[PDB]
Parts: sequence; structure tokens; C-alpha cells
Amino acid sequence: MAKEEELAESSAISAKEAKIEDTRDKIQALDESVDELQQVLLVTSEELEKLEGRKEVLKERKKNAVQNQEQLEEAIVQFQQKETVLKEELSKQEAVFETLQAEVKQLRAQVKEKQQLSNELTELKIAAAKKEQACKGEEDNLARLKKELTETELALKEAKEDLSFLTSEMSSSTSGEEKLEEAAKHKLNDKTKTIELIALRRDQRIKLQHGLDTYERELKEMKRLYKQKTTLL
Repeated sequence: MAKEEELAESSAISAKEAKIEDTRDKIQALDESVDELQQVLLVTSEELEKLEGRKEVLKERKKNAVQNQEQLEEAIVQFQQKETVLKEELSKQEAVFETLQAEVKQLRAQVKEKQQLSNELTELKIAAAKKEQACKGEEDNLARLKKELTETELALKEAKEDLSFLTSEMSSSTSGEEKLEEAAKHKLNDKTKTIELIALRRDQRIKLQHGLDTYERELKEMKRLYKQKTTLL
């Protein structure tokens, strides 16, 4: 009977040796659970800096577009500036044509008016073509002066060219900004939260791995005192 409950004490060794084999299977459930999470974190991390890179593309396209937008606004201002001058000048030079042919009609008449000697009236005939020719070209020069306004006013419709260009830097970016900045900030929270699971689960297992440190040593004596007493009797 004395030994009958010597071994009935060794039954607890089976409990501890079972609590071990039950506990080591509690840790590895998490050393691959974590492993599954580290393969998720890998994926989540890839999407962010792919997205964060895609966000950098529009920054290259606009800052290249801004150099194209501010450039055309200069042209838009420069062309309207020339157009205001040419249309003023053409009108100003058109006035010379008006004053031109007003002097020529009086010239032919006045020289003929005195004629109603004659050489002094033909001295106006010389003054006729003198006034006529000096103001014949100005009637034709301002005509071609309008041709520079036939190029500028149309160039102002190459300013509309910027707006058409711009809306492809907007609705391609604005539809892209809601496609990038919405997702890029949203893809991050999944990344950080996955790291927090791992950090906890790793800490959750080290508390059992420290539990295992005690449990695995307690057996070495349980199996020694029993072994040293088994050699006694």
C-alpha cells in the first residue's frame, strides 16, 4: 500500500507531461497564425507604396502641366494685348485712309477750281499725286495691317486650347485623386492594424513560452525525484 500511492503521485507527472504536450500545441497554433499575418502584411504594404507611388505620378503630370498652364495664360494675355493695339492701330490707320482720300478729291477739284498760270494750278496737280501717293500706300498698308489681326484673334482660340487641355488634367486627376488619396489613406490602416495583431500575439505567446520555461523545468525534477526514489526502494 505504501507504494500504491507512491505511483498515484506519479500520475500527476502524467498530468504535467500532458500539460506540456497540450501547451506546445497552443504556441505553434500562433507561430503560423502570425506567419499567415506576415504574408498579409507583405501584401498590404505592397499596395500602399504602389498607391503612394501612383500618387506621385499626378504630381509629375500637374507640375509639368502647371508649367504649361501659366505659359498659355501669358499667351492669352499677350495676344489680347496685341489685339487691342492692332485693332486700335488698324482703326487708327484706317482713319488715315479716310483723311487720305478726303484730301485727294479736294486736290483734283481745287487745282481745277482755279482753272475753273495753269502751271501753278498744275503745281497742285503735282501736289495732287504728292498727296495722293503719300496717302495711297497708307490706304493699302493698313489693309495688310489687318492681316496680323487675322492671326492673333484666332490665336486667342489657342487659349481655349489650354482649357480643353486642362480638363484632362482635372477629371483625370480629380477622378484619380478620389481613386488614389481615398485608397492610399485607407490601405494604411489595414497595414498598421495587422502589425498590432502580430505584436500582441507575439507577446501573447512569450507569456506562454515563459510559462513553458517553468513547466519544462518542473518536469526534470518530477522525473528525477521519482527516478531517485525508484532506485531507492
